Amino acid sequence: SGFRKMAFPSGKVEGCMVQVTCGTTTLNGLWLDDVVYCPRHVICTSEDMLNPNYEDLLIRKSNHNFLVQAGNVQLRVIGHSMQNCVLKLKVDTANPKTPKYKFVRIQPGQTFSVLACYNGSPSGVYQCAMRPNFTIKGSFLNGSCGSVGFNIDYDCVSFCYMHHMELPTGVHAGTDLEGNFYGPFVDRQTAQAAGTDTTITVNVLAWLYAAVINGDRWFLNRFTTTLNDFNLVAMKYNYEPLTQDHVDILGPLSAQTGIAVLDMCASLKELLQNGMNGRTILGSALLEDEFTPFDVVRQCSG
Amino acid sequence: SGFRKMAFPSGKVEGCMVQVTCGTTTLNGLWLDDVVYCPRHVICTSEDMLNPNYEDLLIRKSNHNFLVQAGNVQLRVIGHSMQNCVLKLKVDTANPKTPKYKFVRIQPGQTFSVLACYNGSPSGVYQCAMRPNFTIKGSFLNGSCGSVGFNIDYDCVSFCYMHHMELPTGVHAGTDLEGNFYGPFVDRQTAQAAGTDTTITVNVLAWLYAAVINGDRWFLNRFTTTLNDFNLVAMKYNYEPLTQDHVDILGPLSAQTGIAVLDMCASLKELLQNGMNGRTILGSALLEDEFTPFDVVRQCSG
Ligand SMILES: *[C@](O)(C(N)=O)[C@H](CC1CCC1)NC(=O)[C@@H]1[C@@H]2[C@H](CN1C(=O)[C@@H](NC(=O)NC(C)(C)C)C(C)(C)C)C2(C)C
Ligand SMILES: *[C@](O)(C(N)=O)[C@H](CC1CCC1)NC(=O)[C@@H]1[C@@H]2[C@H](CN1C(=O)[C@@H](NC(=O)NC(C)(C)C)C(C)(C)C)C2(C)C
Ligand SMILES: [Cl-]
Repeated sequence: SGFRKMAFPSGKVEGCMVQVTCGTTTLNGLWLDDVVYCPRHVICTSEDMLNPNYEDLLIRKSNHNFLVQAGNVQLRVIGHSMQNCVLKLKVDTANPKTPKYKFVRIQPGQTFSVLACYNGSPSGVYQCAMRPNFTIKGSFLNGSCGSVGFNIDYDCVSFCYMHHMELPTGVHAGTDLEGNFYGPFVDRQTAQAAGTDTTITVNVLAWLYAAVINGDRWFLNRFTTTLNDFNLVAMKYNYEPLTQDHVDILGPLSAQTGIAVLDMCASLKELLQNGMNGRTILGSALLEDEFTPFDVVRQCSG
Repeated sequence: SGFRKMAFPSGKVEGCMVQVTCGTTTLNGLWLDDVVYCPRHVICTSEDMLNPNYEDLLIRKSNHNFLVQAGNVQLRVIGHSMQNCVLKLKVDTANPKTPKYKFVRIQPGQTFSVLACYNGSPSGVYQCAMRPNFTIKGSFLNGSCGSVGFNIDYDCVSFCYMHHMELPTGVHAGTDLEGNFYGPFVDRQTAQAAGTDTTITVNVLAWLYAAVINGDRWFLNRFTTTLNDFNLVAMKYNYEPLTQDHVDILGPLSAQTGIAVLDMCASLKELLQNGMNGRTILGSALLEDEFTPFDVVRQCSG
């Protein structure tokens, strides 16, 4: 038994991380095939950061202003390009450690493993959720930019996030690997709002299912509810409205616990309404929304 | 900014995990040099498990009863040995992916990265603390046995845990890599007590320091305390008694926050005494004791 925030093994992604220096700025790059991907603001000075014209700024840059290092090895850039908010640096060598990979754009409520790097060196790995407001709550210091988020499905790495910037609270924004920001963010040092974040209701139910499977049952109750009734007690508490896919996606967990999704929704209502009263579920004194149904199935089966 | 439970990158350890089958039992092995290490209870039947004589049970086993697989490759065992509660299977091939490594026995209150495996395949990575009672709170299903816990210092893997068994609550016990159990546990399916677990006070202070560094200050208070006075309010609340090394180890964090350790101890007392009143510190509604001072320094500096 036991239930933990667990990241995918990071090995396949370690061999893809390089260092990228342009002028004074150094940060992380993803080297797949003959292409290093990194955030385009590696070309900015402290000053440019306030209101950059990236086209103009990049014109002043030539292949030899881009210092790509892979441990001790340096890579000949033979082509620079911009795709939205990322730099593609075409290099001479194909990364021999290149894994089967894809670039996917993940949807709000989905999770992925971040391999946080500094100077092209991986320092650690943890799981994030894409929040409904398209922020993440990570651990990213100066130098962390260009670190990536990924899923491993089969033997195939699905790259879905690259880190760009930090927002007031301590929350992170970044791009997919084609360089489109998740959410309304631009790579400019100028006031931008994240706006209201809500709880991923289906993930909270997935987690209650994980609780029951590990024996934590105390919150399980005699009552039930309707979808409408509950979903009016959701929005009250800023929770993503529960749909019928959400029900059908909890099937495997409903199936394994022999607990109907709507019985479980009624246990949630009383915790939203009566709090947790100083009790814990799975070592946590609050409701956890950063595990998907699949995250729970993967961990609670094998 | 940001502060997360972060595991070391798992790559160096992925290339060391093999499958080990004896009779019906299959579990995980650590292949370093010409030696595969695994739990010795791979030789037991469901029945043997209740009261094994390992010496006697192992005599009936010969090199060819041990089926070691590394993905699709099979390894010729040319020597079986028992060191306390682990099997050393001498094989023909030296693991070419063998990293600089050491075997260390970690002390209660220290943390390490678990790479959880099934059938010799890594499925995920997370951080654990060796609890004061020498249990961990992991995520280990049938097949997880032989999964290892490690630190990466410099380029050198320090192997410190191998998973053997689960204790009532959902808590895990295992050995160092010489095969000595942490704590009073024996590899026999017979009633054993963990007995009373206490909170790693120095780790809770390290975490309050991480909070302050990320801006969460509300619990910071005007008061101070003595070491004796606080340490009498510790044991009340089952907390490891705070020593002067603990003070001197918090130096780097005291140094960076400009907050004396004993001011911080007085903030802790009021949270132990007045609870958290529905507020959160670093996204948690309870006091976190599974980050060491070094874990916090590593993450909060680079
Ligand atoms: C990286 O680029 C890096 N080199 O690691 C860096 C990581 C952060 C954490 C300290 C620096 N990110 C940025 O520098 C990022 C780049 C400029 C400014 N950036 C910010 O993240 C800024 N945030 C910010 O301005 N936020 C709001 C936009 C005003 C909402 C910081 C204030 C955190 C520096 C750009 C192009 C946004
Ligand atoms: C592994 O050996 C494995 N193959 O993965 C396994 C993992 C656990 C999780 C389900 C099985 N561990 C054991 O089988 C372990 C081996 C026997 C019995 N084991 C237990 O962990 C048992 N615990 C237990 O008996 N606990 C107390 C000791 C009575 C305190 C289980 C009941 C969990 C099976 C041995 C040699 C202890
Ligand atoms: Cl919590």
